[PDB]
Amino acid sequence: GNNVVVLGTQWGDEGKGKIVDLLTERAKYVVRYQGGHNAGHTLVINGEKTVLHLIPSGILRENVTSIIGNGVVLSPAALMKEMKELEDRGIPVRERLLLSEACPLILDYHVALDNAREKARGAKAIGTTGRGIGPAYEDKVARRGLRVGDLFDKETFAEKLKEVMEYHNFQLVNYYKAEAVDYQKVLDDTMAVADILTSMVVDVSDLLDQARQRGDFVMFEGAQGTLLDIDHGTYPYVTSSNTTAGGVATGSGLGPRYVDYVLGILKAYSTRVGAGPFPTELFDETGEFLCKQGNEFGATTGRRRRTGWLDTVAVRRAVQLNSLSGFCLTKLDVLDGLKEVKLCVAYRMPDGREVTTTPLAADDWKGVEPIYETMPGWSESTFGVKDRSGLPQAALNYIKRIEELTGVPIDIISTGPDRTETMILRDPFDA
Amino acid sequence: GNNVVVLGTQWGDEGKGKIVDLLTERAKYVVRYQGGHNAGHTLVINGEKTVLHLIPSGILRENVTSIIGNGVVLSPAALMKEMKELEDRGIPVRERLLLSEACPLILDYHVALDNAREKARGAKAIGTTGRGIGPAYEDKVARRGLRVGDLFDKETFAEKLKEVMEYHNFQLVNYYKAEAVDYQKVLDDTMAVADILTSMVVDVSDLLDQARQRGDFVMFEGAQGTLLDIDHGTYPYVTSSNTTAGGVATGSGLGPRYVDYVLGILKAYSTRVGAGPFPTELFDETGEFLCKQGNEFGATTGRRRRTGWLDTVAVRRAVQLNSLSGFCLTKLDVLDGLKEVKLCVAYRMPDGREVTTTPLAADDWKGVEPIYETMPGWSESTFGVKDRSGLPQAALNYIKRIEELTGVPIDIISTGPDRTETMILRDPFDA
Ligand SMILES: O=C(O)[C@H](CCCN1C(=O)N[C@@]2(O[C@H](COP(=O)(O)O)[C@@H](O)[C@H]2O)C1=O)N(O)CO
Ligand SMILES: O=C(O)[C@H](CCCN1C(=O)N[C@@]2(O[C@H](COP(=O)(O)O)[C@@H](O)[C@H]2O)C1=O)N(O)CO
Ligand SMILES: Nc1nc2c(ncn2[C@@H]2O[C@H](COP(=O)(O)OP(=O)(O)O)[C@@H](O)[C@H]2O)c(=O)[nH]1
Ligand SMILES: Nc1nc2c(ncn2[C@@H]2O[C@H](COP(=O)(O)OP(=O)(O)O)[C@@H](O)[C@H]2O)c(=O)[nH]1
Ligand SMILES: [Mg+2]
Ligand SMILES: [Mg+2]
Repeated sequence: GNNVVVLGTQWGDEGKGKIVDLLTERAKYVVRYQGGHNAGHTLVINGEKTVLHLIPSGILRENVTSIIGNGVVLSPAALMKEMKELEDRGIPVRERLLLSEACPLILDYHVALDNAREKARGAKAIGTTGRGIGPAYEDKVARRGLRVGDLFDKETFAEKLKEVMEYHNFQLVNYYKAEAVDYQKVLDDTMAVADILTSMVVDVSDLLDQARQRGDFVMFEGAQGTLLDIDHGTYPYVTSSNTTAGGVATGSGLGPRYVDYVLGILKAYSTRVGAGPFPTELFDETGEFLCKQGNEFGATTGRRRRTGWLDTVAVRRAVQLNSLSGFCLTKLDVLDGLKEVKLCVAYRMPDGREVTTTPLAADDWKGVEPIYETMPGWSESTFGVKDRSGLPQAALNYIKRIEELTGVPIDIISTGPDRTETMILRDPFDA
Repeated sequence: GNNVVVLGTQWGDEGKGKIVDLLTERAKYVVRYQGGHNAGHTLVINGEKTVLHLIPSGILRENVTSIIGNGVVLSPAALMKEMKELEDRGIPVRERLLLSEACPLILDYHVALDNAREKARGAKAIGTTGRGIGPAYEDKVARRGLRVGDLFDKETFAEKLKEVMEYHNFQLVNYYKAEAVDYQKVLDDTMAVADILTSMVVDVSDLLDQARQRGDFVMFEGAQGTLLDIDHGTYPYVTSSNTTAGGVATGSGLGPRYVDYVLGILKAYSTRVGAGPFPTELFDETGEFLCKQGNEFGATTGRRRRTGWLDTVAVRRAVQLNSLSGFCLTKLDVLDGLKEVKLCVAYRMPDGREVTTTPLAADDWKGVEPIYETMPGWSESTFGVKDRSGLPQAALNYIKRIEELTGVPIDIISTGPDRTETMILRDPFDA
């Protein structure tokens, strides 16, 4: 298929960035359609490590035009810092990055509000990345927020910003008893980069429609993961955007009937960083092992991630919400050496019932217990292996079982962080 | 196709409800996926008129199960009133209506906030329907809002509601200098119907996936119109939800790859009710004529709608955002008698450029002027005509021109309000 979507089937950090960089060899465009700079996608080419946050993962390739769709909430400060660090590494960002004028802006008061609300939550804190993501989406839905297009008229932008900030400062000071945000600082900072942002503007929707008609290869890079979806995720312990495949359309302008192949990124075990339900969470030595061997630490905040076994019940939910075409199993190599590997196949509900579907809201996960299926591990190393043949039999059975429990084929298996430490059993573009 | 989506290509009130009722003869399910009770969809069967707002338009048919997906923001008070009025007319609503526990709730403070914000806007007022839609979507995105699922634990629901209302009352009283909302009134009212709402709950996402696998016919009924989209519409003069086809997935749980046919409802002329850009808006006698002959008055608020000529530039945008498969032309019959009919084919920008694409944000429409193409009308009546043969040649040319300028076929033509005053040139389910 020409239009391929890459997204996380779990709670983020499944290894989307790597797969995007690897697959954009044959793509003309790569599009981010939701989230903002809370995302941290790691790329490792020949040992060199790049960590992107806002800029699409196809930025290192000269043949690809990277696009930030309207679904993304843009921090002008975050972008400039990312653009700079990349330009210093020989990446002509400005030559390959385009963006939507419909993208809402994340300004200082948004970050302030984020911290304030989280402090007001106390123990019930969501555990946001503190980047002002949620507040920026609120201003959008409330129809009071500023977008990239507003930068086009600096006179009226100052009028609009003045009004919005008046509203937010009142609540910051009066309700949250916090420090007000300086209007002039924000006005100066933003205006000091307005021309750079507006020069990269393009009608993303029309462009994507033309690419579709020309048969160009387009890749949509997802942020966060399915269970963090604002609608279908573990509310309220979720991100404020739709992380599921439907977000591709609302966040880029591409008609849903043009999504050809949806590739779900699936890690061999599970992780979650921030508050919220997590049935297969390990607290023992095997947990510390997965964390240590997997190097599980937030690429954006540095928080150590929670680890656990693969949950096929939750994954099956990701299969249906996204109409997954195939999977890309990652971090198989971290499972090396373990005596046995488990995989949750059902949930025991607090009332005694054994279910095979997930609850929705966070409160409904409260007493859920995972029902495992134990499988033999392998001591042999699978790291860097680029052929099924190099995989121990136990690894192959583990892979086949996942396919069995899921009903979706694993088309790509990743065995290391480097771009080349992979094995594409099937290319989504060819399929 | 089995999964058919019906939505408005303009600014709402194109005649979606009628088409839904008419096409659900062969459907098992009908799903609302966004909006709330701001919608007013009229159905006329054998002269009897039904106006639904929240309940899907397939409610009059015994063979269809009506579903309110998670994308809909539900007013418990609006639902009860609608359910009652229908049950009095011999419609066993409770027997055929199911709903998502993920639907956010619209309570009294939401309506209060809506009125307050609109008064604070003054001249720049959006012109909302005052049903608390926007505020309810904000609470959702802010992750502080209550959902149907919360009604399941009345003890903790009172705790949650208390917190949220504390927040909103402070701003209502202190910032907006308005009247506070009584917590007990809300708590009593809501709790007085909790058991009715929770008894209708179903895991919509899983259900839709099963229907897909069984090959059941499913129809998605859209609310509002494309240009009112929160992302792609004339921001900030828009509704707070995604009215475009991508909203089908985020608002129901259905994977985007399963959308088979997207039918766009297209009125023969244009209307808009509320503030905002409208290039083809007529202010003369022809405008008053379209309004009068079309009976253009808000089905929800009673506001008289603004009228104008059909805008193919704006419609072409709706074609791409939704990946439209075909159109359903409605109200052709209102054009009867007119000497000539125009249809905007391009825009003259304030700087002199002639463009064929629409601007995005409302501020960018400011000086846009429509460039028409005049066509001969017809004095002969087309009302109730159920065969192309009964259509005057000028009508057929008008229809063919629209197809020419759009590149999308008109598969259904409506010639009157009654269910039977139609002509299906092609059924989306068979196509
Ligand atoms: O916390 C970090 O450092 C991130 C986590 C990435 C996934 N992720 C988010 O981007 N946001 C998260 O979703 C929830 C809402 O946070 P926010 O509103 O900031 O997006 C929190 O759990 C927050 O941690 C969330 O889980 N890195 O792992 C990403 O490389
Ligand atoms: O105003 C009415 O009586 C409605 C208008 C239906 C279309 N429509 C909406 O439902 N909302 C509208 O979108 C904008 C935002 O309003 P709201 O936030 O309440 O949805 C306003 O222009 C509002 O009028 C809008 O244009 N009826 O025509 C529907 O039968
Ligand atoms: N061992 C191992 N590490 C991997 C593999 N694929 C990706 N990674 C690493 O796992 C981490 C994935 O988390 P992150 O960078 O946040 O990924 P993303 O945000 O989902 O794209 C990165 O540090 C990668 O270098 C793999 O197959 N094996
Ligand atoms: N004359 C005429 N009226 C129609 C036709 N189709 C629908 N209508 C009427 O047009 C109005 C459509 O607006 P509304 O009821 O808000 O439709 P919806 O909300 O888009 O489904 C209704 O009052 C219908 O009875 C048609 O083909 N001809
Ligand atoms: Mg990450
Ligand atoms: Mg209506």
